[PDB]
Amino acid sequence: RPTFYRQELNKTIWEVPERYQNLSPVGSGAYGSVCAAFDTKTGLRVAVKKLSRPFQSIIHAKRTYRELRLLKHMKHENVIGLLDVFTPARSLEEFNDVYLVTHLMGADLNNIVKCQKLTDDHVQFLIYQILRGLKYIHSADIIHRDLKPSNLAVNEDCELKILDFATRWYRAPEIMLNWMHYNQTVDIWSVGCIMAELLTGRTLFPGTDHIDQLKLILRLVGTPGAELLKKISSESARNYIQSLTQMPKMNFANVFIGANPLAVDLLEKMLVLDSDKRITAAQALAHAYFAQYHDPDDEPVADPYDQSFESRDLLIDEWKSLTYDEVISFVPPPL
Ligand SMILES: c1ccc2cc(-c3nnc(N4CCNCC4)cc3-c3ccncc3)ccc2c1
Ligand SMILES: Fc1ccc(-c2n[nH]cc2-c2ccncc2)cc1
Ligand SMILES: Fc1ccc(-c2n[nH]cc2-c2ccncc2)cc1
Ligand SMILES: [Zn+2]
Repeated sequence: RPTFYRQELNKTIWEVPERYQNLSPVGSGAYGSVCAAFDTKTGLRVAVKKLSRPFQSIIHAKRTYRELRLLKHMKHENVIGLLDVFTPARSLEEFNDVYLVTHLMGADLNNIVKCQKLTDDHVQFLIYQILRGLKYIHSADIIHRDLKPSNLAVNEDCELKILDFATRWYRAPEIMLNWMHYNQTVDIWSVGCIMAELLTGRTLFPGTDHIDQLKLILRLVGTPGAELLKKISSESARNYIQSLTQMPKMNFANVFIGANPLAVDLLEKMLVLDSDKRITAAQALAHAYFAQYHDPDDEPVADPYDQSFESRDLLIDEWKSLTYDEVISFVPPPL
């Protein structure tokens, strides 16, 4: 067991092993509070996330367990990973705080797109990295569900990592419509929206609400065709969709004029209304647009990920204990 030391900063209290020094707040949302630190064992600057109210309800405790299970499984250069996880508690009985440690990342893709216009070559590398990480995530039968620029960490090297594995601007239309059975291609839709924004410097679908969001989408990709309509089981959604005035599919070559024609072709394959027809992450990596980065031997898949716990109905204390088990059993990656 390490030696811990206590400290208060930004109201929130932090008790961390002495190996982590020079803590300074970096940014806090609803998830938790993040500090940048200097890791004396490795010499790296790290980000330390303290979970907030990790066991406030069965919802929180299950979420805490799910987060820790995911983070311990992710081992990929383009997916945020765990350098360390610790709790100051010496026993399950006092266990109530959970800290996570990862490499410090400078910015997110939102601060980069908003701070400068990116050349077509930068878009290639950035989107390539997203797709490489997405192929790994999807190979484990995991859907991100909330891909957007502020969820993509990037450093001054332009190396990118997916995090969290208006948000509505990037959600697939079938979600906008409440389809109960969306698949992993919902993430491909988000990547298309992100890629369009990097090329044009403007949000592709800046909807003011879910209804306007869908209107904007159909304006570009067109109203559903007969084959897609045959696939909608919700009688109210089918009724609503058919009641809409019919819109044609726009020519992206005109909408994204001046953009790389290879980029335009890939956008066409990602921003397809019928999710059955969207390009997968693996297929997208092989697209000519990424010829200068694509390496079929260096685009790995993930080990099987057991998600069975998701359908389990347990007490807060059992989720708490299972989270504790996962904290204790952690093995740090190879230095
Ligand atoms: C272990 C595992 C995952 C972790 C995730 C975060 C984190 N979460 N959200 C972050 N946001 C980015 C901005 N909008 C979405 C939330 C950033 C970051 C982070 C990561 C690395 N450098 C700096 C900041 C921070 C620490 C982590 C430790
Ligand atoms: F207006 C739309 C927009 C998107 C879809 C859609 N795309 N992929 C799958 C669906 C879908 C939506 C609702 N129910 C079944 C399937 C269907 C209609
Ligand atoms: F998700 C849905 C579900 C139902 C509808 C709908 N069916 N008929 C009319 C509407 C509708 C709902 C909200 N705003 C305009 C029109 C629209 C979206
Ligand atoms: Zn809550």
